[PDB]
Amino acid sequence: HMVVADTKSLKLLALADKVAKTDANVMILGPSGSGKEVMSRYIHNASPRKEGPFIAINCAAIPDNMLEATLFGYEKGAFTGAVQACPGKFEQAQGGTILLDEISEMDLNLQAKLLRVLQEREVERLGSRKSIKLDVRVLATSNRDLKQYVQAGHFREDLYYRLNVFPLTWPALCERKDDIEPLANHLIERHCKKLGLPVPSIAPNAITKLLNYPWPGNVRELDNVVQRALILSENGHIQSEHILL
Amino acid sequence: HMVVADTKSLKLLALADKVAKTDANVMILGPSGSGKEVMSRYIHNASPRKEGPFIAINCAAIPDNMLEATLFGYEKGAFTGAVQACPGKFEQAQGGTILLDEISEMDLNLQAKLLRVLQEREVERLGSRKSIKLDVRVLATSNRDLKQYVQAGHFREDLYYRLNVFPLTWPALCERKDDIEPLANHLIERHCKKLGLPVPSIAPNAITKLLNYPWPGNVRELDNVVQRALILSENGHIQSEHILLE
Amino acid sequence: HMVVADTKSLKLLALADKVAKTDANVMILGPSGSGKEVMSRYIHNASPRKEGPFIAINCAAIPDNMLEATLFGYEKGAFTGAVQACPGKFEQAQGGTILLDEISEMDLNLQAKLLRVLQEREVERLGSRKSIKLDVRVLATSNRDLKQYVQAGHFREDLYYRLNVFPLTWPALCERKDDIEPLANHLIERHCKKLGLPVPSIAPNAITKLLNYPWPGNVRELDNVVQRALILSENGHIQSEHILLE
Amino acid sequence: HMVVADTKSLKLLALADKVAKTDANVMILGPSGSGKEVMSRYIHNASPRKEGPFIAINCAAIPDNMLEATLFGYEKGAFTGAVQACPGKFEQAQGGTILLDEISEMDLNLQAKLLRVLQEREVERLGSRKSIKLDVRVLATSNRDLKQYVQAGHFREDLYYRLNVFPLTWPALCERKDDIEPLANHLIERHCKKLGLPVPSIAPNAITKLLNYPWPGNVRELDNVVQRALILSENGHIQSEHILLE
Amino acid sequence: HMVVADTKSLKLLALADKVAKTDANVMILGPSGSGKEVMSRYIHNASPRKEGPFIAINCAAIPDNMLEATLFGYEKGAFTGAVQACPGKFEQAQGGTILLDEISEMDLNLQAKLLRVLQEREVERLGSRKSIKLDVRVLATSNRDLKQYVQAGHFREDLYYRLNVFPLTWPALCERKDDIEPLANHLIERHCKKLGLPVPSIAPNAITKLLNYPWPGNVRELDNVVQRALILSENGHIQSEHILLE
Amino acid sequence: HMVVADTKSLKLLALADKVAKTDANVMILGPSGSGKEVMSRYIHNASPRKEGPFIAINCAAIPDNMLEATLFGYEKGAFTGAVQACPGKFEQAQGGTILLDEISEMDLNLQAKLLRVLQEREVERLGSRKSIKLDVRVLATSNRDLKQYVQAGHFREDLYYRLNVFPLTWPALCERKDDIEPLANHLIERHCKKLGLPVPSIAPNAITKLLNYPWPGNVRELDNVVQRALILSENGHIQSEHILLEGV
Amino acid sequence: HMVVADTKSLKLLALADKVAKTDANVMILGPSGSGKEVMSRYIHNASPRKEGPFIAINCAAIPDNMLEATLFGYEKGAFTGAVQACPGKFEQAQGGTILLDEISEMDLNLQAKLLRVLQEREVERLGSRKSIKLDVRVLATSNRDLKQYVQAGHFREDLYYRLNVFPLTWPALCERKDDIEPLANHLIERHCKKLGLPVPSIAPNAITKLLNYPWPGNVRELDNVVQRALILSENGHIQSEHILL
Ligand SMILES: Nc1ncnc2c1ncn2[C@@H]1O[C@H](COP(=O)(O)OP(=O)(O)NP(=O)(O)O)[C@@H](O)[C@H]1O
Ligand SMILES: Nc1ncnc2c1ncn2[C@@H]1O[C@H](COP(=O)(O)OP(=O)(O)NP(=O)(O)O)[C@@H](O)[C@H]1O
Ligand SMILES: Nc1ncnc2c1ncn2[C@@H]1O[C@H](COP(=O)(O)OP(=O)(O)NP(=O)(O)O)[C@@H](O)[C@H]1O
Ligand SMILES: Nc1ncnc2c1ncn2[C@@H]1O[C@H](COP(=O)(O)OP(=O)(O)NP(=O)(O)O)[C@@H](O)[C@H]1O
Ligand SMILES: Nc1ncnc2c1ncn2[C@@H]1O[C@H](COP(=O)(O)OP(=O)(O)NP(=O)(O)O)[C@@H](O)[C@H]1O
Ligand SMILES: Nc1ncnc2c1ncn2[C@@H]1O[C@H](COP(=O)(O)OP(=O)(O)NP(=O)(O)O)[C@@H](O)[C@H]1O
Ligand SMILES: Nc1ncnc2c1ncn2[C@@H]1O[C@H](COP(=O)(O)OP(=O)(O)NP(=O)(O)O)[C@@H](O)[C@H]1O
Ligand SMILES: [Mg+2]
Ligand SMILES: [Mg+2]
Ligand SMILES: [Mg+2]
Ligand SMILES: [Mg+2]
Ligand SMILES: [Mg+2]
Ligand SMILES: [Mg+2]
Ligand SMILES: [Mg+2]
Repeated sequence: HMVVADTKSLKLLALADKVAKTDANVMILGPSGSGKEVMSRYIHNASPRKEGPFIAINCAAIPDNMLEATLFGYEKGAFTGAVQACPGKFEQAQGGTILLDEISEMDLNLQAKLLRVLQEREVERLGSRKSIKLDVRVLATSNRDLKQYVQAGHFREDLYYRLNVFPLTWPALCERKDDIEPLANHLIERHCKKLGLPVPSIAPNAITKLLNYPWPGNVRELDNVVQRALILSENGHIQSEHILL
Repeated sequence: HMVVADTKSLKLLALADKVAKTDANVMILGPSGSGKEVMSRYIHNASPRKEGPFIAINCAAIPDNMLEATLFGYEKGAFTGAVQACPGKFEQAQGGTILLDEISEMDLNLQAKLLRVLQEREVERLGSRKSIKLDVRVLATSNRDLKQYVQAGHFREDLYYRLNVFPLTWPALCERKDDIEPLANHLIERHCKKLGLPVPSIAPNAITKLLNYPWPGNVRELDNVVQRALILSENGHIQSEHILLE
Repeated sequence: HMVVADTKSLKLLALADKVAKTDANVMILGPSGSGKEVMSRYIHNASPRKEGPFIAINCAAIPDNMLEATLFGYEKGAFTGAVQACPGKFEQAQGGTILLDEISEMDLNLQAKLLRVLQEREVERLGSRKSIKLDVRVLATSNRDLKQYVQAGHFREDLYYRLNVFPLTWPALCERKDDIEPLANHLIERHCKKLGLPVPSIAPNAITKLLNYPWPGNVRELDNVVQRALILSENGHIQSEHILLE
Repeated sequence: HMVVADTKSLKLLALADKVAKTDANVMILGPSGSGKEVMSRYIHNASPRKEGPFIAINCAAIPDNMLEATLFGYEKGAFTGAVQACPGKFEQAQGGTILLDEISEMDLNLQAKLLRVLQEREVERLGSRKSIKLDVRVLATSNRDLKQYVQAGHFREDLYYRLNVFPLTWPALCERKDDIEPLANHLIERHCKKLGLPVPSIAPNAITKLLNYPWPGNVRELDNVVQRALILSENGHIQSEHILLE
Repeated sequence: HMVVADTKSLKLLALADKVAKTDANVMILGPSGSGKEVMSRYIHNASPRKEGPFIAINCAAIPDNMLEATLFGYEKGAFTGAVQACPGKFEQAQGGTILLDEISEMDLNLQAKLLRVLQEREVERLGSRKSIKLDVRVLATSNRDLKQYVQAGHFREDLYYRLNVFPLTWPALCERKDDIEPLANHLIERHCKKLGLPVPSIAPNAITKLLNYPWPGNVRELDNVVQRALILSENGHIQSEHILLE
Repeated sequence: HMVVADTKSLKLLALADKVAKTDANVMILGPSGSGKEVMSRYIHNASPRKEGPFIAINCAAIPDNMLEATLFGYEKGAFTGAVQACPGKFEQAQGGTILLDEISEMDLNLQAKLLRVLQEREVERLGSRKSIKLDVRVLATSNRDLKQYVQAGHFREDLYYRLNVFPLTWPALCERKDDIEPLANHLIERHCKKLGLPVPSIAPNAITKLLNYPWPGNVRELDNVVQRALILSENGHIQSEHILLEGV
Repeated sequence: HMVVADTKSLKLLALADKVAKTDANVMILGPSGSGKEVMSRYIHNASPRKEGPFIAINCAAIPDNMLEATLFGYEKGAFTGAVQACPGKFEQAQGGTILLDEISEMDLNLQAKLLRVLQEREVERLGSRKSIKLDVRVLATSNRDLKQYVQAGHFREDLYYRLNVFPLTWPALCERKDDIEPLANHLIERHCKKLGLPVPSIAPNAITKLLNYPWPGNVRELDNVVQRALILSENGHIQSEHILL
């Protein structure tokens, strides 16, 4: 469930609803913790593939450099430690959507293979010469500017244009201030639902405190402040702290 | 299919037509996304070999450092990782055309080997002294200035001459604006036909917006702009953006 | 047992009691030797998991680069050296508390692995695809500015926010001086009980000497001074030394 | 066959004919595309050894660092990868001529080996102790200044003298312009004969265009311009291009 | 046997007597050859562990890496070369004292391991998951300055405080000139007993020569001078030479 | 055999005759192509060991750094590629003379082993433990100043004194012009006899041309010029080429 | 046989005589070609161990950096290439004297191993746990200022003192020019005896040449001149070449 109240955010929402009906690649941009991931999940559920699989892979969080292995999958003995066969992420997303979180940090080599997959609608596992027809909708996410990455030599131009037909950008939280109260309430309800507890309320004062803070860490940071506030138990007074904790 | 409308592109088309009749090596130049690939396909379809195989190998996209192994093919156990025999690209192009896409990414080592293939009209697979006679027409493309690439010592001179007997160059898309509107109509058409959507038209004011943009990314960028316009939806108007998305 | 006497430490204590009640990640900050480890054990014992296991891992003291192996455990064969299967730390801390001591020293590869565990509440050993459900409360300590570490690119930002919902910070000893005497007495006592020696007191002049020193090393340095003083012998007078009375 | 018309070339030719009659080492110099290769072939055919084998090895074109292996041959086992025995090029050249194309690319190690072969008129394969008696006339070419190479420490002086008893140098094409018209016709003829067609002719206007170009690529570049002209089609006219068009 | 005569040394000996009876870690400092080792042996004999083993391991004289191996011990096949099982130094020191000579030279890695042993009073061999309970008194010497080493990033702070509860420091020999005559006689004596010679005396004038020299190499240098004097020969008489001739 | 005509070379020759009679190590010095090699053979043939083997080894010409292995010999196993046993150059020179040509090129390590052999008069092959007794006279040449090379730390001092009891130095060819014409005729005759041709003479103006050149490559370069001359052809006139210039 | 004439050298000789009688470590210093190894043998023969073994090892002349292995000895398979057992130089010195020639070029690791052997009077071979009791008198030479190497960090201070209780230093040949005529004569005799030939005399003329030369390489250089002079056959007469000609 995605909270949208600010008029810039409704604009975003209506853009997203448009692409979500289609099978175009969606590039979801925005600063840290600004909600790129809930947007990607929103588009899947808004899309005609809603009932199909939703597979995510964070290319910025895959240790041991198993990014290529995770993506394409592999056969037993495709490399050191390949002790078994293993389907790629694309295989799991058949008939649904795949989310490439942070394609920016994918290496050039891997970008090449990914491009071919996008061009061919096919994929082979590492160690395999057998092709697999894909019916997969593609979403991607980036924290960097891909254009600048292309200009800087770290990203392929052709891969760029393919992934960026329809880019969606979250404004930073301080640019869409009307989202703050609705978001704050949501995060409170969220957390309290988890713990069987009834949701408390937030003092006007506390709300004001939340409104006049620029939120460098955006909605992630807000969520942090909200959870903190609940520990200083259930309400919302000046139980909000940002930078004097 | 290749659209041509601008009289610059017609002169180019005319040149391609001349050389396509022959068996000469064709080098196809031009900026990124200007149509080097679709040109090379036109030359094949125009040539006496149109019914033969068209094999493309993109040196600028061959991952895992496999350019050599892909080009020449390999026998089983020719290197660590070669679990099977695999014919090279020239073998596949037997009786038709091979396309060496972005040959400037080829290192001096492989350049030497290619030169020998072009000289002897023969190739051997890695791990084999079996000499395979070829009848393969050669096309190539480059995003780089091959001439200066030779002077910088990254490309062999003798190869450069074998490859540049008949160079064809695409103008950047903004140097040939009469191509823009028929290209947009073409891109829209093929996108819609692929998706199975009825194909709409572009409003005149939308056409104007497209003509007064320089297209840094050329036809590729135009394709991108046009697919974006379609999503914004069917019958383009001011659903064109390039720098002001917002 | 944790000695608290200065009003700063009392405010800190009351905050600890607040989070202990909950299952929230607690981050413990403060200079070297200021009590971060004992505060961790305090929170576990104040928590409803106090009857459960307390498991500690000093990420800054795991030699032979076994920090990953120690945390997650490993099947036999997982790496050259792994002669046996071995349970990870999260495993041992099932139903209780794990303490991540000096978590800032954990590299970015490991940090990502950890994030996964916090996000999923599941862990697999090195060399295994077997996911193990965790019911484990997390505490972490750092004597580095984790906010700065994120800015230096040495620390994942998302990991940071997950670990810093409720940061608790020990002031340096020199800015909670009402802690100094009770601590000195505490350290003396526990050292003497341990050694089976009678425990002596401290003379007022020695107390004044302790209060007027800045404790660069904090409570650890105080413990040092006390133990040295006891060697010089029983019933401390100015038998205190720091720099330079030696 | 070799086209000679300029008096500089004719002077070359007379010199070439003088050495051809002998068994002297011959060093063939001059810029790129100026005919060093076709001169070496001429000398061999003018020599008493013309019925004998003619063996070229281009040291600047042997991929994979197989230069040592190619020249001396090898036995199975000799080096990792050598799956079989292989005769060297000197062996093949028995009773005739060998052409060491671009000797300046040989490393000092190989140079020491070449020197011993020249001194002793025998050779061993890599991996073998059997010396094979040689009766082979040596020709060589360089694109680089070898006397300079010696002074820069990159070429052995003793080898330099053995190989340079009689150096022959091609003038650049621009400084023997009487060659250009006959070469161009020879090249048109060459291309046409290879394709069954009759030779076209060159309009006086086209000749003049050819004559007032400096040919930085020498005869190789001229060949290029000739073939391009033939694709542009069969009666040289304004079908000649150099650096403004194609 | 340790000779003490200067009031500074006597102060030092009294402090030594105070720590000897305790189990406290002792750190012994001082310039080179100033008697750090003999103080170690003195503290042991003065301790209630006197009849216990006295084990030394100088980390500044251990050939190869090893050190970790010789300190902790190893099982067979614990690393390339470990051909037999070997007891560690700590193991050997059971019930007595271990002397970690020049601890400054341990790398951070091994420091962490050492730190674990001190905290836990347990050691494992390289290769074993089996920990051995220790009852070992610890001594250390260093040539470097440890606090500066800690500030340099080369020595762990926690290990430092643990090892440095009671640092004992030898003044340079020139700062305690009353030790010189009895040391001179003691060294002669011990040298002559060992060689089975009568022990000579030192003439008053030779004593003056010894007192008015700075002793850059302290007692070691003195031993050197005194052995030299004896070669020059018996009852010493301005048979004393220092650095600067004969 | 050796051509000597100039006053300086006759004196050098006389010095050679004195050592040749002895067993002393001889160091032969001089610029590139000035005849150090032919001087070696001269000393061997003038020595009482003339009937014995003359084994040479050019340390500046042995490919694949198999210098040490070639010197001392090796047993099957000593290193990889040592699929057989092989006698040393010292072993082959038993009863005769060994020539260490371009000895300035041995790495310091090889110098050490070389010193031991000269010290003890014994040699062991690589991978062996048996010392082989030696009766071998030693000759050495260098392009470098070994004195200089010692001060640069590239050449052992003790080895230097052992090899330089009696150094003989060829002056450059331009410093001994009376050698030029006898050499040129000797080089022609040698070349023509080998190829089975009549041997031509050199016209006086060709001699003159040859004398007024500084010969930076010395006798090697002379040999070169003279072989070029015979190709341009018979009875040498000014078919003499030197630099650029560039005739026929 | 040593041959000493200059009064500087007779002082040297008297000091030598004094250490020889003892078992003290002797450090022999002096410029290259001074006679350090001549003196080391003189010390052995003057000592009570004169009937025992005299084992020399040149640390600056051990190829294939086999110095450690040569010193301590080794068992089969102690290190690749060690196809057999081999006693150290200390072992074969048992009951006599070892000479460590050029001990400055021993590395720090080996120095530590050397210190241990001198402290414990024991050695064990490479690849062996068994320690061999030693009764070996130690001599050593150095071309370098060891004190300075200690200051430069290349030589252990503790080893330096153990080895330098009694340094003997040769003056350069030019500082003790009375040695020059007797040494020259001794060397002519030497060389003539090895060849089985009558020894000739040197013209005073020639001797004067010998005394007015600074002998940069000392007695070894003088040797070269004398041998050279004799090739310019037998009767030194200004068959003397140095750096005049
Ligand atoms: N519009 C929204 N409605 C509801 N929850 C939201 C919204 N935006 C953000 N959140 C929540 O706030 C946090 C934002 O994190 P996230 O969706 O991961 O943003 P992000 O841009 O992907 N961060 P990252 O990729 O690490 O730079 C998550 O806990 C979301 O559940
Ligand atoms: N004249 C044309 N007619 C039709 N489609 C065209 C034309 N020119 C370019 N395109 C399309 O534009 C896109 C760009 O790819 P391509 O045309 O082959 O350019 P390119 O020069 O090879 N790009 P690159 O090699 O990556 O620098 C493709 O989708 C082509 O189909
Ligand atoms: N409030 C306290 N009550 C009792 N003991 C304390 C207290 N504070 C510190 N100590 C003791 O003094 C020493 C301080 O150590 P510790 O708790 O490890 O601090 P730390 O912050 O974790 N040091 P570090 O190693 O830099 O991470 C230990 O012996 C503690 O047991
Ligand atoms: N005199 C000539 N007569 C006929 N063809 C010639 C002549 N000179 C050059 N050519 C042709 O020009 C081209 C280049 O000649 P080539 O013998 O390769 O010169 P090159 O100096 O060896 N080139 P390179 O080795 O790369 O520096 C070939 O096609 C030759 O056939
Ligand atoms: N007080 C003392 N009484 C008797 N002998 C002493 C005394 N001090 C030093 N020595 C002797 O002097 C020498 C050097 O002493 P030592 O204990 O080795 O000093 P050190 O400081 O530990 N050397 P180092 O660690 O290398 O700087 C040894 O021979 C000792 O036995
Ligand atoms: N005096 C001479 N008599 C006869 N032939 C000579 C004479 N001097 C030189 N030569 C010949 O001219 C050439 C000179 O070469 P060489 O004798 O090898 O001199 P080198 O000093 O050893 N050259 P290098 O080792 O390269 O510095 C050889 O071909 C010799 O045979
Ligand atoms: N006093 C001497 N009496 C007799 N022979 C001497 C004397 N001094 C030197 N020699 C001889 O002259 C040479 C000097 O060499 P040596 O005795 O090895 O001195 P060295 O200082 O050890 N040279 P090195 O080890 O290479 O630095 C040898 O040939 C000695 O035999
Ligand atoms: Mg993300
Ligand atoms: Mg391309
Ligand atoms: Mg800690
Ligand atoms: Mg060539
Ligand atoms: Mg010590
Ligand atoms: Mg030579
Ligand atoms: Mg020596």
